[PDB]
This record gives sequence, structure tokens and C-alpha cells, in this order.
Amino acid sequence: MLVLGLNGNFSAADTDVVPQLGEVFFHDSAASLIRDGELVAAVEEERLNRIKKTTKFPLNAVRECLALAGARPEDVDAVGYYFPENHIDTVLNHLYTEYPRAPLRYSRELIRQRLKEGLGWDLPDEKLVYVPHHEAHAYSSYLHSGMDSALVLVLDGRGELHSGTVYRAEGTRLEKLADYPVPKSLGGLYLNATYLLGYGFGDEYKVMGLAPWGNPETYRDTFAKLYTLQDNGEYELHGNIMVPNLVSPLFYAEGFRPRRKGEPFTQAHRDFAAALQETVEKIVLHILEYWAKTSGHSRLCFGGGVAHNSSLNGLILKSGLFDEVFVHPASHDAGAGEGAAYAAAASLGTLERPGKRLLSASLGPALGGREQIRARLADWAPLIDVEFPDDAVETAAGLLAEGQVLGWAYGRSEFGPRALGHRSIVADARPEENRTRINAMVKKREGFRPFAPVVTAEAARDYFDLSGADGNHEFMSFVVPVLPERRTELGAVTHVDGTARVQVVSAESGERFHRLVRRFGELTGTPVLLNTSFNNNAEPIVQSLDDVVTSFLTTDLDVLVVEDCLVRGKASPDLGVLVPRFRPVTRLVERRTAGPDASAGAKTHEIHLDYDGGPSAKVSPELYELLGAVDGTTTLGDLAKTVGGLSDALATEVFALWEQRFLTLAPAGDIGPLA
Amino acid sequence: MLVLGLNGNFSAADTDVVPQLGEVFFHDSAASLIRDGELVAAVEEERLNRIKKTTKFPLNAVRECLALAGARPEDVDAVGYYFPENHIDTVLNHLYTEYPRAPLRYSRELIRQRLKEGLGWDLPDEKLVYVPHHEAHAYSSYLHSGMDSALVLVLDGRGELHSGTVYRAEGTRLEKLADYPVPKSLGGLYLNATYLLGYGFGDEYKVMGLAPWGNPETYRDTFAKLYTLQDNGEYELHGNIMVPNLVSPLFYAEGFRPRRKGEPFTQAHRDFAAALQETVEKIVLHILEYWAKTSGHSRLCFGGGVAHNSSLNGLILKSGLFDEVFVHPASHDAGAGEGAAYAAAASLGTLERPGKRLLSASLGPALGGREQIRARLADWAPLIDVEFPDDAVETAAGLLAEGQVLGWAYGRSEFGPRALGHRSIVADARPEENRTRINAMVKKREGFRPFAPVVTAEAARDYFDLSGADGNHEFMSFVVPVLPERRTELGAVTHVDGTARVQVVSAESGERFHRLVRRFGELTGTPVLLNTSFNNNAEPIVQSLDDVVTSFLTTDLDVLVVEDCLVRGKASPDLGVLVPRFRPVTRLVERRTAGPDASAGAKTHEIHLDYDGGPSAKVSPELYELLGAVDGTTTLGDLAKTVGGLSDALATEVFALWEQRFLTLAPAGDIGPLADDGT
Ligand SMILES: NC(=O)OP(=O)(O)OC[C@H]1O[C@@H](n2cnc3c(N)ncnc32)[C@H](O)[C@@H]1O
Ligand SMILES: NC(=O)OP(=O)(O)OC[C@H]1O[C@@H](n2cnc3c(N)ncnc32)[C@H](O)[C@@H]1O
Ligand SMILES: [Fe+3]
Ligand SMILES: [Fe+3]
Repeated sequence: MLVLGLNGNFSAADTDVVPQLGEVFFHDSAASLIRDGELVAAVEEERLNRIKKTTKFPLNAVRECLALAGARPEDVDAVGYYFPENHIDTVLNHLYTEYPRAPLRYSRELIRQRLKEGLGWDLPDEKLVYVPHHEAHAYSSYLHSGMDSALVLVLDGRGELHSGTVYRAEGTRLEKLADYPVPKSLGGLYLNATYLLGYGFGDEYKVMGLAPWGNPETYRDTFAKLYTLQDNGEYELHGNIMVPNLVSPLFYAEGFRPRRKGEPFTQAHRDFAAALQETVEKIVLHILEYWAKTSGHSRLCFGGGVAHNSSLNGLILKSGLFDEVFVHPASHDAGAGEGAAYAAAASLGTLERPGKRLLSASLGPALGGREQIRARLADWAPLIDVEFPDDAVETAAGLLAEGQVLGWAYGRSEFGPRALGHRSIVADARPEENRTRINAMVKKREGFRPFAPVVTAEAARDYFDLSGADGNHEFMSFVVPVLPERRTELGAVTHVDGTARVQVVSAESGERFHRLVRRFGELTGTPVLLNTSFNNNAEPIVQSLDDVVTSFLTTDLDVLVVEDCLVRGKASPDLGVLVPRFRPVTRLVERRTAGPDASAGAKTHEIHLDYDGGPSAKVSPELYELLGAVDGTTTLGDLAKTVGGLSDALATEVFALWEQRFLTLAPAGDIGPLA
Repeated sequence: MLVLGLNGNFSAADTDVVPQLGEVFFHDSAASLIRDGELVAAVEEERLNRIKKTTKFPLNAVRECLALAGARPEDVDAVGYYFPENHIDTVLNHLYTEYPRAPLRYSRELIRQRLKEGLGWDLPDEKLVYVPHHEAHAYSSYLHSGMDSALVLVLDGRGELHSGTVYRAEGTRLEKLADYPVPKSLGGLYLNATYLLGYGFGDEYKVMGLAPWGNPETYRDTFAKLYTLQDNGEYELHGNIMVPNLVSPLFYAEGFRPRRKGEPFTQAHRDFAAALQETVEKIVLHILEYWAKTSGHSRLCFGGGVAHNSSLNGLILKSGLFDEVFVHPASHDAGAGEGAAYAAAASLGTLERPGKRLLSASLGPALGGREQIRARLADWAPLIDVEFPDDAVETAAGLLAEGQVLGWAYGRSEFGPRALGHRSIVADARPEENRTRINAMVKKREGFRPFAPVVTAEAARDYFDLSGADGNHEFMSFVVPVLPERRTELGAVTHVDGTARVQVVSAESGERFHRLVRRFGELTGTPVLLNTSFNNNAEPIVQSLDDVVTSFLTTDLDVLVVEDCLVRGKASPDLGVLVPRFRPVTRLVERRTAGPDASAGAKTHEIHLDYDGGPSAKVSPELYELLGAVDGTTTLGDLAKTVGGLSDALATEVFALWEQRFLTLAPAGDIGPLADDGT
């Protein structure tokens, strides 16, 4: 029994189903593969097309999943899609009314067209199963918990008819207990409010990181006008008729002004964040307090995109409402895609479930075999120096103890948004200055942002307060208190409120990463590391060896540990040997607007990425000419001869575009099919 | 007391307040000027920036209105804006949360900035008055009716808080009797349905033209699921949580297929339009039957954008409910901008009202003085031949009797969407072939709609069943039956159900145009003309002389009558003497997309108009190089020297871009400041 789970929209690599398809129209595309009830492979399409939270059809992810399972398309017994057919088709039909040139292709036709054109796979109609959206979430969250009965709560922005659903799970059967309508959405509430802070879709966890810097009393009575807690686990959100945003009109009337890009986060902004976070904590705990005592369950599985609110989860853990809580590493819609595989399997026969609680999210493609990795690192030789230590883990522990910030890339990539020891950036957790600098210089992000620690399972209760319910900490699902007597020791990873979104690593969840942290603790006395995701501000978590090396070279990391090779940047790297390539969404434009006296204005030149919310940057006339000659095979140095050789100012301009990922720059060739 | 009324959004000429600001965010921008209670000038900004139903700040409209009144900006005593300040600022604030780079500028500061920078006018805060949206509508509709009191109904998409409002008006006082909430919007219902027909905002009038071709029984029971009529003039529209469109989910579930671009209308499409039109009629007559009985009033004024549904108006007229009905020529948001001026006057002092019922919509800028008009037509000489007949009207009527299709441009442009004898295209109303013929001449694809007839007041009741109430017909507000015995005679202007959107012209409403239609009737025996707006498919109604000549030269009209001059195009017009100028929204682009094997891919050259819904067209590498050299003064022929001369192929390419109005092409210089004609 081999079953594919699918989620996302249906756009091709280089175009969208309608032009500029909004970024929230079926986002976080992914593919998962289950075999005999076990999750054998899963990867988000963002890792492969390099578009964060992409809506494009997860073609590459399907291909990578099949290869990891050693399967052909013809081996797949069924395909589950994470929404009902009538809902996604009605939304497609709506887009087609707004875009009268788009042909009327609905989801079944588009899914089959993508699989046939992109994988040579003719999917028969009877093998495609559409699934209620919150049922898909619930299966994914519950079946990986290792529990044999539980309360299951799903809270997201919306499914087809509901923003929240409550289930009883027993054995492999789900029984719906209750639901909450779409206008009561807590995901929608959090996203509406996120927009007041100059942020957008995907930035909610940044708002969450901002909340502890604020005082929730300032705007508590304002948010109190937007919701009412009612008897027996009910609540209401109070909408308005002015604009499609629950939050902005009231806050505007009280004189709150939305933050602008590039402007500081004021104390009013921080206080706004703190009151928002308190509001959805109050509502969710109200829901759970009622359904815990009503359902009788002592164990909770929590899923849906709202379950990535690590602060909320930590509060649930400390609430005393449950004995055990489980949260999946991919509780957003990528996890619903996996749940749609289990639901499709259930619709066609008995359902097989995982045998054990999931401990590792290392489920994506790996980096390659040892031979091809070493060969590809040799292609990068004009840029990097490579060393092959006898014991890379021992060597990396020492570099960390000496204050180096390390890129760390091993085996299969993490499913879901957290880095957990396979595509990580790691540093000494003790100095508070590491937080200041890794925010400012490495990740190039806001100074208020916290950093998450990883601790060995054996030392976890020496540093963190895990009391209350038994939660699963393998995936940084829970914010927990750092013990007061350890807060000054753990300066880089203790948040302003004394908490940490902790990863507890064990020999079973991540043997190699556990050894790294254990050895570091033997050398320093502190078995705790800072662990942030391996990506710059312009990209999702790195996937391939080329992604890893590109990110290392365009961030300010000290050294890269990749499959036991230590990589350092050459003193003077030769950018000239790199072969530029367009991404499928890369565009180059020479533009004139109107000028004075209704003339044609002066020409300007720009590169941009062609998707909703994609970046753009001005380029010089010289680089515009250079980039127009890109062929995918010719090196940057040779291309540059048509404009008088790779200038130092030209190399610098190209390097800035590379850092922003407007194009692909990498040595000729590629690593080949992954061994 | 000189009061300016404003409506629309706040964008400058060349950018929008947020990029690609949606075409529905405070559209049909306009400026109106009232003086001691009289409307002295009004024009929609679309006529001046040439963007249909534009949302941009009506700066040109304000400048033109002040010039017509002989006023400085500093002479204005108050400015009224057609929405409450908190509502428009909350919408702007919402736009600013979606675009975090936009500076936080709200409506008061933006109004003051545009007026300061555009006119040197420092508007004091106390002179700016913000007005309830449906109140602005009601004042404009009622104060121009000539009525001593009336029931006043406003239906549109939405105001700040309602989609419909009912008032009793008396003297200059308005008293609100009822309202209907935003989600019950009939303007919203109609526009939602319009999208299923492959159309968009501003195409509702086309859907209404299509409805008579359809059988309303096909989808009657489907639409019945979307509304319920209730007691006491109430009704409900049944929404859905699937998508922000009331109509598409249920029709999708029943197998309906939204029409695609360039696809012809199926019978299903025709029937859909017919059931939609029936639906809105049933609901509006349900509202009006209750409020006529409850108010006891025998007179109705009807405004808001829904009041441009002239088939509905015609059915209101034929209902037994009222003795008089009045509809303003600009019942859409441009007229709310007017009504905001009245409300501001009532607020900050006493409200003076118009002396008489409005008979003419000739209220925008004129074409110019007789001498600058002849001076300017001389600049066009390499393209046209001009005659100066003794009596242009007499000549025009003869040409019309011979079968010619004329452009007709006189005086001040019409306020509101209908051409009424000042920016019109006129032809014999009798030949049914003229429908297909004239649609081809202006390159429009609305052969399924008949054109609208204009008739003299004296003959009106010889041709049209005006019975029922007394409606005002000076603005084509009512669809009325064409008398059976006259239907085959009026072949170009009679619809498949026997109806027509009639303009009745009188010596009082438009002296010149009345004389023209009268004279034509003396020569032919039929004192009825076809009258359609003077614009091709790519522009609003022409405004200036240059607009008029440009439109004449880019359509296949036989002859142009403009201010007593007879204009015809030369055989072989010399396009090279035209000076190209970018419009503020013109963009010229060379583009590379991604190619196979991750190469830099297909290279293309394009021109487009940078606004939501703006057109675009491919251009050749040679024309790209020529257009990039446009300086606003050098002629097309001289610019073309830099790429080898103006070849027949290049001139053909440019002409097609001219037809689509991607740039301005006209002789060097301009007509100069419009002459103070002494009126
Ligand atoms: N079907 C569907 O809606 O997709 P989905 O399961 O992937 O969840 C997305 C929703 O989670 C909300 N969300 C994401 N992170 C969140 C956070 N830290 N706190 C609250 N809500 C959050 C987000 O704002 C958005 O409303
Ligand atoms: N504030 C505000 O909403 O603007 P507004 O007063 O200018 O009216 C616009 C509304 O009239 C509706 N509308 C326009 N023409 C229409 C027609 N022939 N039939 C029905 N509705 C129409 C149109 O679909 C739109 O919903
Ligand atoms: Fe979801
Ligand atoms: Fe309106």
C-alpha cells in the first residue's frame, strides 16, 4: 500500500494558474509518501523551487518522494488531496471569472495534467481521493503521536467550511465532536493583526517572537472588543463591514498606525503583539478547557497552522488540562497533505498507521553519496577550501567551543519549518552577543528575534522547566521556561521573558546531532547549542549541496560542516568560474515611464522574480547586457567579456544579486542523481 | 457661495496611492462646482486623463471647473467629499497594511497635498466637509428634480454603512426612512453576476443590453435560491463562505460555464443575463411598492449607480406606483461628488438649491473659441480637409438623410455616461443594418444591443409609449416601448422586445441638437436619429478638439461636424507630422523571461498603460527604439529618421497603437487656454 499525499495549488514552474496568483491561494505546497502506514518521504516544494511557502504544484516534491521510496509513479496505489473537490474547484472557478482568458481547467484535470506532463504518469480518476481539510490535519497530527486515543484539535485559517475542528481519535478512527465556523478563525485573526506590524503571510511567528517584549495590558481592553468568551467552550469574534480585516478598523479608530517597512518596532508595536498573543491564548485555552472535561481525554494532539504558535503550545503544556500533548513538525498545510494520504488509504481499505511516535523530521532528499559530494565540492574549489577531518563531529564541537558559527548540513532535510540538526546553523548558546550578531550579521534580521536552543535529552531538565504535561520536544513545538538559575549561563537562547523554544535531541531522534551537542557540553560544561535554520533572509531552508554552499558563501558563517567535510571560503574567491542560470521565475526588464513634458523618461533596468510578493532590484546597464546573454552553460567570467571583463564593481553587483537569489550561480555541471 | 464637490481616490497622474490600486477603490473620480446653489460646472476625471471610470484624484477636473466659473482656487468657500472621513481613512489604512512601504497619508492630508501641489491652493482644514455617501447621492438626485418633495431611493454597491437608503425630501431637507445593509447590495449582486459573463466593472450596461435576448425562465429558480422577498419591503440575499461572489458558487454547482474572452454569447449566457435582470427588477419593485404605500408619496427620485439600469427605470415608470420619476444624468459616484457639495453647503451655512429641473448635462469644458478651433484644425491640415458651410446643421441633416454616419461635437461635454448631442455619433435610425455597420465603424462588439434613439419633444409620443408616470427623458434614463406600428420603421434603435432607451430633446434641453433632429425629420419624415457616444472601444467620451479629431481619424466615421466645421480625412493622411507624447501612465518595456535550460529566454518589446486593467501591446524592435526617443516635441516623422524613415509598415504599427491610445499623437503645440467666450 503506497499512497501519495498532495497539497497546494496547480501552477507550473514559470507561470501561475492565473497571473500573479495571490500567495495565500493554497500555499505551502508539498508531497508526502506513505507505505504500509509509515511516512517514508516528505518534502515541501519551497525547498526545491526556492520560493518560500510556494503555491506552485509540488511536482519536484513528488519526484523526490518517489526516488526516496525507490518507487515508480505506476507503483502508487492512491493519491490524496487535502481539500474537497467542490471547494477547490469553486475557488478556481472564482479566479476564472476574474480572469476571463484563463481556460476552465478544474483541479482533477490540472492534477492529472501536471502528473502526466511532469512525471509521465497517467493517474486514473479512481485513484484520486479528495479529503476534508481538517480531517487531513487530524490524521497527520494523531497518527504520528504514538497514542491510541486522544482529543484532536485542529485550528487553522480555514478548511472548506470551518476554521476549527475537534475530534475524538481511537485506534485509527476519528469521530468529529465539534467545529467552529470560518468567521471565527483564529488563524485569520492572527494574520489580520500581523498586517498591522508591517508584516505579511508567513510572518506570524515573528509577531510571536515580538510579543514577550511587549506589555499585554496596553491594548487588552481594545482586543476585548473583538472577541467574547461564551459558556460551554464557545466564543465569538466581532467582525465589521468596513474592510476585510477584523483588527485594523478598531485600532485605527484608537489612533494605532500600522508599522511601515524598514521602520523600528516601537513599544506600541510590541504591546500590540503581546495583547494579540494573549488574546489567542485566552481563546484556545477556553476551547481546550471545555473539550478536555467534556470529551474526557487526558491526551491532546494539536494541529493546523495555529499549532505552530510555540508560545501557545507551551501554555497548553503548563495548563494542567492534559497529561500528554503531541504536535507534528509540519502542522501547517504541508502536514494536511500527508494526512490526505492516510485518509485516501482509509477510503480504499483498512488504514495502516505508524508503529511509533515520530521522533525525526529528517524526511526530505539527502545531499548525496560521499563520492558525488566530494566530486561536487571539487567543482567549487575556486571558491572554497575543504578539509577532511578524521572526526568531523569532534572537530565541529571544538570549533563551536572556540566561538565559531557553523553551518551544519547532514542527510535528509527537515519536513516542516524548524531546523533540527540536518540543515542548521549552530553556535555557542552562552554569550548574549551571539544573539545580537547572528541576528544582525548572519541571518540579517530584526534585533528582537529570539534564538532557539538544542539540549541533550539527558541534560534537558538541568536547564529547562518541562513540568506539567509530557510534551514532545523533538521538533521545537513548545516554548518552555529556562530555569532561573540557568538564564545568565544561556545568554543567547533565553528570551526576554525567560523562555526558550527548546529542541530536546536524543540518540534516537538525531544520533549525530546529539553527539555534537553532548561533546560540546563535555568540552564546555554546557550541553546546549543555539540552533537556527540554515537559510538567509531570501530563501527557505537550504536543500541541495549547491544550496548549502551558496548559502554558506553568501552569509557570514565561519565554517561549513557538510557530510563530514569542513568547508571555508577562500580568501579571494573566483566568482568568474560560476555559471549563471535563470530561475523559472527570473525576469529582466528595461523600462521607461513618462518623463518631463510628456517625454519618454530615462531608461532604468531591473531584475525581478515573477510571483506574487516576489522581490525586485535595480541593475546597471552593464549587468543588464551581461545577464541578457545568460545561456546556462557559459561562465560569468566569459559572459562578462562582452561588457569589458568581470570588473570588481561588476563582480560585487552580481554577488549582491546572488545573495538575494535573483538567479542561480553555481559551478558548471551538477551533482547528478542522488545516490 | 462657491462650493466644490469631490469624489474618487487620491492617486497622482503617473502612479497610484498603492501599486495597481484596484479599479473599484473609489472610481469615477470627478469634480463639480456649485455657486449660490446652482451647478455651474461638472466633469469626470476620465474625460481629462482618458482612463475610463478612473480612480485617480480629479485634479484636472477641479482645474477645469474653476476655469469655467472664472474662479481662483482661493475663491472656493468649501469642499465636500462624498464619504465620511473615518470610512475612507479606514479603507486607506487597510490598503496601507497590505502595502507596508506606502507612507501613511490619510484623506485630509492627501486632498490638501494634491490641491497644494497641483493648484498652489492651501486648503484650510475648516473648509473641508465629509459627507455620508448616500446623502450625497440623494441631494444630487433630488435637488435637480424640480420637485417640491419626493420619495428618494438610493441603490448602489455600497456607501459607508449601507447598500441602499430611502429618504423623504421636502424643500431642502432630507429625512432618512430606511436603509439596507452592505451584504444585501444589488449593485454588488449585479456586478458579481456580470463577471460570469466574461465582463467586469463598468460592463453592467452591456449585460442589461443582453438580457432581452434571453429567456428568464431558465435560471429563474436558480436565482430564487439567492434571494428571498420578505414582509415590509425587506429582502435577503443568501451569501456563502466559499468565495467573495454571491452568484458563482451556485451556478458553478449547476454546470454553468463563465464565458471566456473572445467567446460568443451562448443561449445559456443570454438566459443568465435575462434572469439576473429579472431578479433585480423584482427586488427593487418590492422595495418601491412598500415605500410608495408607506410614505404615501406620488413622486420618486432614484439615484446611486443602480439607477443607470434604464430597463429597471422603465419598469418603475410603467408600474402604477408613482406619478413622477426623476433620474439624474450622473447617478453614479460622479453625482455623489456633486451632492457632496450641496451637503457641505448645508453643513457650513445655508443650502441654496437649483431654480429649475435639470434639462441639460452639457457641463464640462467646451471645445474652445471659434478662432482657436480654426487655428487648431489648421495644425491638423496634413491629415484632414475642412469645410465651413453656411449652416452646418442644415448640411449635417442632409448628409444624415443621405446615409452618412457623423461625429457631432459641440460646446460643453456631457456629465455622466450618456452622450446627448455634445459628444455624439449620429445616424439615420431607420436601417437595421446600421447596428452592425456602426459597431464596426467604432470597433465595438455590441451588435446585440440596439443604439439609442433621440427624438424631438414634439414627435416623441408619435413613436414611443411614454405612458404611466411622467419621467424625465432628457438623459436616456428610461427604457420605453416603441409603438408597434413604428417598430419596423425604427430598425436601428428597437430592441428584440420592442423597447428603446429614448432621449427626448427639446429646444430647452439642447437647442442645436433639437434643430438637427427636427430638420432631419422634415427631410425624411422620421424625426428620430440614432445617438451613441463619441468614443472608440479604448477611451471614454472625447473631451477636447484634439480628442475629437483623434477619435474621428482612428474610426471609420464618414464625416465630423465640430462647432460648424465639416471635417473629413484626407486620402493618405500624413501621420509623420504628429508629435508623440507619453501619457503619464505610458510604459515602454524590453523584457526577458526565463528560457529552456535556465537560459535568459524570450526577448520581447511592449507598451502598456500602468493602471489596474490597463491595456498592453507588443511592439517591434524598431518601434521600441523610436518610442524610446520620444521627447514631447519632435514629430513622429523626424523621430522615425533615426530608424530609417517612417515606412508604411512603421506607420501602420504606430496607427494601431494610436487606435488603442497607448500614447498621445497630435500636431505640435496645443489649442491653448480655452477662450473666455463671454458666457
Ligand atoms: N488551511 C489553512 O488556513 O492553512 P494552514 O493550516 O497552513 O494555517 C494557516 C493559518 O495558520 C495561521 N498561523 C500560522 N502561524 C501562526 C501562529 N504562530 N500563531 C497563530 N496563527 C498562526 C496563519 O495565520 C494562517 O491563518
Ligand atoms: N458607491 C458605489 O458603489 O458606486 P456607484 O454609486 O457609482 O454604483 C456602482 C454600482 O452600480 C452598479 N451598477 C452600475 N450599473 C448598473 C446596472 N446597469 N445595473 C445594475 N447595477 C449597476 C455597479 O455594479 C456597482 O455595484
Ligand atoms: Fe490548514
Ligand atoms: Fe455610490
